[PDB]
Amino acid sequence: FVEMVDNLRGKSGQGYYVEMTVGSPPQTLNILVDTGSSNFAVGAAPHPFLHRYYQRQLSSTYRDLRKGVYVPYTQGKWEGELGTDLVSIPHGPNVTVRANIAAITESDKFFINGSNWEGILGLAYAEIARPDDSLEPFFDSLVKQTHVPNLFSLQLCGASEVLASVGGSMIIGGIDHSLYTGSLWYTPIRREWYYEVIIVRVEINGQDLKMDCKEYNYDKSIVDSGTTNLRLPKKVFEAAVKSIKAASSTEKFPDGFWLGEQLVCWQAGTTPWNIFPVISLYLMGEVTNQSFRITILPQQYLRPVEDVATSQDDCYKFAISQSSTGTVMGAVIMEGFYVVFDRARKRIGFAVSACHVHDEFRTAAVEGPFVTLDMEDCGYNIPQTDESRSHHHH
Ligand SMILES: N#CC1(OC(=O)[C@H]2C[C@]3(CN2)C(=O)Nc2ccccc23)CCCCC1
Ligand SMILES: [Zn+2]
Repeated sequence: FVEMVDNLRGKSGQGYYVEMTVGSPPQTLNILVDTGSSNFAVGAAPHPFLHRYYQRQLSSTYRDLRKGVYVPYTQGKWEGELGTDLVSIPHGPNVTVRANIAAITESDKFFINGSNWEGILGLAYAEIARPDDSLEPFFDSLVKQTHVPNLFSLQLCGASEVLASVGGSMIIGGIDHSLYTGSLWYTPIRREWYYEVIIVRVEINGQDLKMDCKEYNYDKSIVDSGTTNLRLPKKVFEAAVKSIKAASSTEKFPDGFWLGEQLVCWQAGTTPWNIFPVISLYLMGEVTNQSFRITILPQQYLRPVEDVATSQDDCYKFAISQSSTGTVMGAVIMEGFYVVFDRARKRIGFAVSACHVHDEFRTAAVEGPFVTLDMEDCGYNIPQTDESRSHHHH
């Protein structure tokens, strides 16, 4: 898997992407790696934020499926035309697949200026593909058409006129032992739609937030590489920010800082990391009544941004924010860890990443087991709409 190491790039806060080729002859494009969605979709018409885009008509192996697709996210949306073509990952497995591709013809608040990606690779399950679960996701096609094992793993590595470059690895088809240290701990995938997990306890510097554990998973908790922040349900966000504010209270920051909308700075090299607390999320274990914890540092949840004006200073953005759509374990969380998406065994593994940023006193940690007795159920059941109910599934 050495040829897949360091195959991801991007700008801090703007997504990690992998190079792919679509079509014959191959058109090269940079594709956002997104475990929070299930479509393969590529810019296919001019846009102010795209250098280049997919030209269906220049590919001898394109086949039009004569069907449109509309995809709205909580933030951002796009539409396009469905088809299939030949697809490869140059710094990936040595194979070519015929996959579904959505050629994006219109978009809004989707493409990111300066990000250097032109599409998205949705690595989650068919159940949330658009327009429905009969549009086979890319990874499913890869596994079906080739020998590739039904697993992939992600190592996202954290960081004056441009945002910092970042690197990572997407290991397709297995696990590379150079990318982590210590033990790999797995949490069950609750349901194969998103990569949904269950958080059973949250601590901030060793202190339990003491919420009903359903609040942590209201309305779901998911691992999404394409979400940049750690995003927490309103109630949890507010408890968490109250505790982090308390720990850091020698420093009085503006409200904008805690809303993720304003940088705070210190003289080069003098950041008082030790006044910010560690956050531990306890995830359900493979064994009943077991859990293990993943522990992240302020070096993960404070994102570095070099200020054009005060470039003499180390400045940071707060990269935890409020959610109304569940807990999202985004790139902030993932930057601590080597994360194994073990679709074959319906589980997600975490180990301490060999590239996580830390300091001389504290480290991002993956530890267990921890045991409850009569561990209550922490999962939420989403209200079922008539629209959703009426769908058939043949
Ligand atoms: N909506 C949603 C969620 O994420 C997604 O659907 C994908 C697409 C994403 C980031 N991950 C998004 O949302 N906007 C956006 C914009 C550009 C690139 C990637 C994305 C996040 C909330 C919980 C459900 C899943
Ligand atoms: Zn029917």
